[PDB]
Amino acid sequence: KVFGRCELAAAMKRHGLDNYRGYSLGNWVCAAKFESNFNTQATNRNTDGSTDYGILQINSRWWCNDGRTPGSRNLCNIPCSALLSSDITASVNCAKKIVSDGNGMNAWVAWRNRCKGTDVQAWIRGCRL
Ligand SMILES: [Br-]
Ligand SMILES: [Br-]
Ligand SMILES: [Br-]
Ligand SMILES: [Br-]
Repeated sequence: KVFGRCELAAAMKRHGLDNYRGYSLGNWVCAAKFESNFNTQATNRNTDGSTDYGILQINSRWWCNDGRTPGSRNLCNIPCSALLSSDITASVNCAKKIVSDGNGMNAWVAWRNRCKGTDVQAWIRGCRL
């Protein structure tokens, strides 16, 4: 499913992400826009053989099991296919784990390079939250 901006904002807010670990909703929506373009089914393979999955592009090396990334941990105890779902619950639950891991949202390359230090409020502008 390809979410609308405001639609994803509301689903994320409903899932407890607004100000989670201090990150405003604007950050989460900006991250998703640049990681998957709001597409739950996005997947991208990395040079190390790991694959990123879903709306927030969660990596198979540490967070989920895809049956093909040797030596991987499944810190979120979930198959990576669960992350491609129209219901964002699994992606949100795993993300909360990632962001509490130490580096915060710098764990997402697109966030660091394209969202960090920008007016993220613009991402939630005009939405009925
Ligand atoms: Br947009
Ligand atoms: Br915001
Ligand atoms: Br949802
Ligand atoms: Br932090």
